[PDB]
Amino acid sequence: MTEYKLVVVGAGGVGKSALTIQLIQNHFVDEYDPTIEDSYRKQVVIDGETCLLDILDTAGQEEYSAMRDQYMRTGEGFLCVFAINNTKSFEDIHQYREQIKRVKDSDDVPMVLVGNKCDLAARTVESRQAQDLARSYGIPYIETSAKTRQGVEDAFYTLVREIRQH
Ligand SMILES: Nc1nc2c(ncn2[C@@H]2O[C@H](COP(=O)(O)OP(=O)(O)O)[C@@H](O)[C@H]2O)c(=O)[nH]1
Ligand SMILES: [Mg+2]
Repeated sequence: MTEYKLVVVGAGGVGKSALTIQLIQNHFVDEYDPTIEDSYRKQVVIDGETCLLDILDTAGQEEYSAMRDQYMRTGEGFLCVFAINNTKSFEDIHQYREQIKRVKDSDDVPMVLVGNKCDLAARTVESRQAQDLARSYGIPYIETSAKTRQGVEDAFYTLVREIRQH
């Protein structure tokens, strides 16, 4: 069976939780955890052996840090969400990919720069400049929008595909 932890991170307001719960319960949630810090679990068979997928999401309440540090050292998959409408998510990926290298103390994670919220808000982040951002780190690039379940499949699936082959 084996199990994997989807260490998700990427700005606050990109749609990272509504995206996770979507693949699980399947339902566009406007806010199913505006301040909750619980781990989501959903087991399925991704053409393997029923690999349990324990997704991990953040919240933002308080600001002392503690489990986040031990989350980069425990989990391994990095779904770096980034909304392509506000742009602050892109600048947030340029720093969240340094602390992960801090914890593991290495530059070779199964990172995954996924752009969410591409179903609206004029494309502020085209796929060209974004293609050169992830291409430099050797990480896969994808698009996503839980508002219509578009791209959500290529994100989660490609995530377990990078951790497995690794
Ligand atoms: N258009 C669109 N907006 C989204 C999507 N996911 C999240 N959002 C926005 O983020 C809010 C949903 O709350 P939440 O799931 O907590 O967002 P997160 O905390 O940033 O992941 C909504 O008000 C949406 O405007 C998505 O797939 N499409
Ligand atoms: Mg969230």
